[PDB]
Amino acid sequence: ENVVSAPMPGKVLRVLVRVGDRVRVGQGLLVLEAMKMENEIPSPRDGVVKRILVKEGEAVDTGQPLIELG
Repeated sequence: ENVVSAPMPGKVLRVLVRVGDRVRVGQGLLVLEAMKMENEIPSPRDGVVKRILVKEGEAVDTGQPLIELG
């Protein structure tokens, strides 16, 4: 069980998972608007989504917890 944090500042455009979802390493967890780019933030490992820490439309800062895996 670990925490996925924002790699840079940006706005959450969409959360691609729901609590309880099984995720694969490298699979997209959410999309972050930043570096004039749309960046798909991956899961660092296979696992289950335990908690979603941000909402779509919300601004986040570097290092901010976004998803907690079980």
